[PDB]
Amino acid sequence: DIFYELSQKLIQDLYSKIPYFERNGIEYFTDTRRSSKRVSFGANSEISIIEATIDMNYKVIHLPIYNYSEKWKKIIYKYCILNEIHSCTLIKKDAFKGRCVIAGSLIRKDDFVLEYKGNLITQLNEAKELEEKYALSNRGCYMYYFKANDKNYCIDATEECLEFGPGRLINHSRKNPNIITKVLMIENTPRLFFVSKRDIICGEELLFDYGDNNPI
Repeated sequence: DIFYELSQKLIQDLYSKIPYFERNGIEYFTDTRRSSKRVSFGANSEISIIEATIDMNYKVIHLPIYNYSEKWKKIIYKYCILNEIHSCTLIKKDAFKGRCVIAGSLIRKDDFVLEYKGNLITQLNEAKELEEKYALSNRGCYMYYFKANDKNYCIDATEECLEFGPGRLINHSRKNPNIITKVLMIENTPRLFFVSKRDIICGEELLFDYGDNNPI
């Protein structure tokens, strides 16, 4: 499916960051032109911390950010969302656990992991009808209902579009999740993303508790 094409994009991403991992003694998994969108930061005085925090050549979060204030984590998250920075992940298939998403290298606590990408649905009667259609067709359904900015939304990531990334494939755990969600309103549109709850080591599966009913 896209499962194989996505797995290759992720492997290629990993390959592009190896020189940076090796220079910095960071464990990773084994088995010319440049710019930033003006909308991805605020005042020009934010630029210094961003360029020190994120390596723009390899698109990695170079410095820890769990020590940054709320203001400055938001600045970093916003920047990663809009310039497509993400943690290094990989997909594994298996006869036992099915598909899963693992860390391709260390994910420090509070790092931006991945955006939960899909089609954003703002009318909930459209979402419920979509839900019924997927069930009737015996298709799976990767939909994420949430509340942000006092409004109800749904992100439908069911279509197998490479652009959605591997966020939608993360398995569920209430007992042992290692990521949580956050939302940033950017240009009037909620953007839903995962951040790590702690250091996630290389090879370790990403897990999320999909049952949290509270607002984000």
